[PDB]
Amino acid sequence: PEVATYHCGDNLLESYDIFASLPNTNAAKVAAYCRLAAAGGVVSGTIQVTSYAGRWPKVGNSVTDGIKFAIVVSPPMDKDPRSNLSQWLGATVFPAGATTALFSPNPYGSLNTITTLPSIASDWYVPESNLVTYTKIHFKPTGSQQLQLASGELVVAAAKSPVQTTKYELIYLGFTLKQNSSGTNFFDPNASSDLSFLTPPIPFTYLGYYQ
Amino acid sequence: PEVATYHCGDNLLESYDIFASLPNTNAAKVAAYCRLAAAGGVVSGTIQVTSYAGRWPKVGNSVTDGIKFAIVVSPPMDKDPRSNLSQWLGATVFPAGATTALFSPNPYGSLNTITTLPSIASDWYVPESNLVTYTKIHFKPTGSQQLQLASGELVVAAAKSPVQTTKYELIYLGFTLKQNSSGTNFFDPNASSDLSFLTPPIPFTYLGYYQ
Amino acid sequence: PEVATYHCGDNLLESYDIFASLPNTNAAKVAAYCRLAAAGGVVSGTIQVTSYAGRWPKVGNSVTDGIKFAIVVSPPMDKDPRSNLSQWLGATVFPAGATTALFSPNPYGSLNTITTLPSIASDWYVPESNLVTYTKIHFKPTGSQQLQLASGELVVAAAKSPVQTTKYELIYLGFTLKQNSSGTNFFDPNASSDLSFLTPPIPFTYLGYYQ
Repeated sequence: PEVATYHCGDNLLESYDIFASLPNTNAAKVAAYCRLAAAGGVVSGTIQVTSYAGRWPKVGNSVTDGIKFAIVVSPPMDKDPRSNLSQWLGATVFPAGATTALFSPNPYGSLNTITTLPSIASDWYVPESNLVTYTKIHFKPTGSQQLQLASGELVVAAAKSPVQTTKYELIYLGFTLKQNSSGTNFFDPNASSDLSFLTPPIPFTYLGYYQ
Repeated sequence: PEVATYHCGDNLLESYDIFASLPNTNAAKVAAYCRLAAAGGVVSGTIQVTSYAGRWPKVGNSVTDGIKFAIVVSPPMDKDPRSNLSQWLGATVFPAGATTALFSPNPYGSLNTITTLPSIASDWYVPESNLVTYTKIHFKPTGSQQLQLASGELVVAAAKSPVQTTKYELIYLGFTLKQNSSGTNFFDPNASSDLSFLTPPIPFTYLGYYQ
Repeated sequence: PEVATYHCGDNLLESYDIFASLPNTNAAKVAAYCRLAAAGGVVSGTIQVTSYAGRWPKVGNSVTDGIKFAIVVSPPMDKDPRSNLSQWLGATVFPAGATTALFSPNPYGSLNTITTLPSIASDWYVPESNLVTYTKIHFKPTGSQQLQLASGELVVAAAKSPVQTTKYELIYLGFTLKQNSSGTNFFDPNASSDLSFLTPPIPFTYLGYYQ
């Protein structure tokens, strides 16, 4: 197809289905929506993610450490179900029947630049310094006023997991949200459970499959 | 339409028609051209802007403060004329009859991430620290040699104004140009009126409307 | 054409045909691959590059200075052969017969923002500070472990060379790869000749020709 699209998650961002991996063998559920558009072998899209303190583990200091978490967008999960590391409920491809391969990072591009994720499909956070390669986007998230969120960074990395049955590449999306020094600790067990962060749809571009 | 385009402004950058809001209640006229391409609900485009010191307020010091201004791209101005905060002299859509909705920031993504602009249509500058969310783009503009222009940042934020009659989202483009320390002050009342800056066409991507 | 594509180079990154220009009248051969997709007058694409120390100059310090080089993508080389500063073996456009003009930076945009490269076909590196305008993209390359490659910047600038026979605009790609402070010096005369670096496919967006 000339233009193909892919989407997954909840565009209303009220259903907290999506498994995010967090630093130091932690995890949290988020709500997230990803939309991708592939044309000519190049893919641009967006990712948007929200979550609230009630869902988050109570270790570290968010003000000094950042609010850090990752999700995996897994185009080949329709043929490679164990690739679904973030436990998306489903994904939609237009035109119907178009190959999800259009949305995997390019096979030639990914050779020697891909990150192999830790096996445990419930502990695959990879710190930016350990990602093999990435593209970095700068944005500003919003959230509860006492969090004093100032800025964020998204890294976009080609990835695979040994749990997979195919060679199709996945998309690792690592987030770091940064607060001003006056912000409250999102990780404090006494923090209000309803404190939340919410990103805009953050854009990215990558090379996909094509002939 | 599989691919739709939107454009507005003067690609010759000779008509100083466009209203830019500036910090601390100020404003300035600029020349500008925006071109957007929507495919699969994702829009990629460019903005390019130029002005000169004769159009600019003469307060402060550009070397220390930066040269900062904001313009609004308003796709729904065809159905919401009050949304034309930057006073564009129309826009052109291809294919003819395609809806300008395609170019508004997505309503699902914009919910809780949109910035509501100051209500007077002649003073709606928002400092980056007060935008709700944005994507940030890094670039370098050119201009008169003596300004020693070195770099630039563009924030792209979904925005709305209470003056609007429709619920369609706008695009707030906030610019900060940075000079080397030895550059001359753009804001000096005795500086030459012909001193000028000119951005490249700076690219950006965002989530539009789709079915 | 509604969507058009352009590619050049070796997607296997095994053929070191491509001429990269380096600071201080140096040069190095690299293997590289570029893919571009044009829709609506807006072009998105990627560049990916690899090389090894045996091929690089043996003065300076890469840890202090960075690994800096430039590649030119030259869409009009089908009708302006002297424009092929990076000595690509050729390029491929789809649909067949589509003009390579689609992939040249926009002429109205390129006025007064374009960099005029040095007049020498084998010596056209321009430091970031001396580029007229650009957009900057943040990524992370990989390479030999001992280099400790940490990050990279790509600057994308519209360019022309005095050696050209046409007015069709070229794309200057300037790279800076950044190492941690304990990495080995890629330029040390006694560096292992096999030390290498490899970027991901780094995406960029620009305005092309359109009607």
